[PDB]
Amino acid sequence: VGSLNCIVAVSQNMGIGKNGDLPWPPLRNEFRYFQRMTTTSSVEGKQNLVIMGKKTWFSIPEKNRPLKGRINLVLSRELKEPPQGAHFLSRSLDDALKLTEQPELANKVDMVWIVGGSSVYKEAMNHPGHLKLFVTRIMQDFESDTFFPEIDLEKYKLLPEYPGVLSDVQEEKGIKYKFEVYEKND
Ligand SMILES: NC(=O)C1=CN([C@@H]2O[C@H](COP(=O)(O)OP(=O)(O)OC[C@H]3O[C@@H](n4cnc5c(N)ncnc54)[C@H](OP(=O)(O)O)[C@@H]3O)[C@@H](O)[C@H]2O)C=CC1
Ligand SMILES: CCc1nc(N)nc(N)c1OCCCOc1ccc(-c2c(N)nc(N)nc2CC)cc1
Repeated sequence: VGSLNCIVAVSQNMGIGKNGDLPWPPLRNEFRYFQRMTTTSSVEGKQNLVIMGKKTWFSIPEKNRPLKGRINLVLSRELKEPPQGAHFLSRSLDDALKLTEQPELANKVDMVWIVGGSSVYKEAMNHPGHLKLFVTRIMQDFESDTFFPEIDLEKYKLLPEYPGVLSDVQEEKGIKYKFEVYEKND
C-alpha cells in the first residue's frame, strides 16, 4: 500500500459544503482534476482506494458513483453493509486503513485518498505519519455549513511545485481558484 493523501476544494472562508452539495456552482475542470489525481496510480496492476464519509458518498451524483476506476470505501457506524454501488464499508478510519493491509486488498491498492468530509479530514490530518493534502483554493467566500479543518503550517509544508499540478490561477464561471499541495511527516 502506497501513500495516504487528503484531497479537498475549499473556499476562502474554509467552506467545503452546503445542504449536502458544494457551496459553489459546478466547476467542471476542478472535478476533472479531482478525478485525474485520485484515479491515477504510479504502479502497474494496482488501483487507488478512496475513503469517504457517508454524507459525502450520497452527495455524489448517482452517475458519478462509485467513483470509477477506484475502490470505493465508505465510513459509517449506522450502515450494516456498503451502500448500493460502493465496494467497502468500515466503522472507523483506523479500520479502513487496516483493511487495505489485509490479504484482500494488500497488493491491489496503491494510493489511499480521503475525499471528505470534515471529520475524516480532521482525524487524518492530526494523525502522526507521512501525509499530503491536495487543496484547491477557491478564491472567494461562499456561504457554507461544512468546513475544512485547520491546516497547521508548522507541520504542513506548502510545496513550491508538484508534477501534474498547475501553478497558475484557474477560472471557471467567473470563479478564480488555484491548486496547492501540502506535505507533513511526523
Ligand atoms: N469541497 C470538497 O472537496 C468536498 C465537499 N463535500 C461536501 O461536504 C459535505 C459532506 O461532508 P460532512 O458533512 O463532513 O459528512 P461526511 O461525508 O464526513 O459524512 C458524515 C457521516 O459519515 C460517517 N463518518 C464520518 N467519519 C467517520 C468515521 N471516522 N468513522 C465512521 N463513520 C464516519 C458518519 O456516519 P454514521 O452517522 O452513519 O456513522 C457521519 O455521520 C457535503 O455538503 C458535501 O457536498 C464533501 C467532500 C469534499
Ligand atoms: C469534485 C469536488 C472535489 N474537488 C476536490 N479537489 N476534492 C474533493 N474531495 C472533491 O470532492 C469530491 C467528492 C464530491 O464529488 C463530486 C462529484 C460531482 C459533483 C458534481 C455535481 N454534484 N453536480 C454537477 N453538475 N457536477 C459535478 C461535477 C463537478 C460534485 C462533487
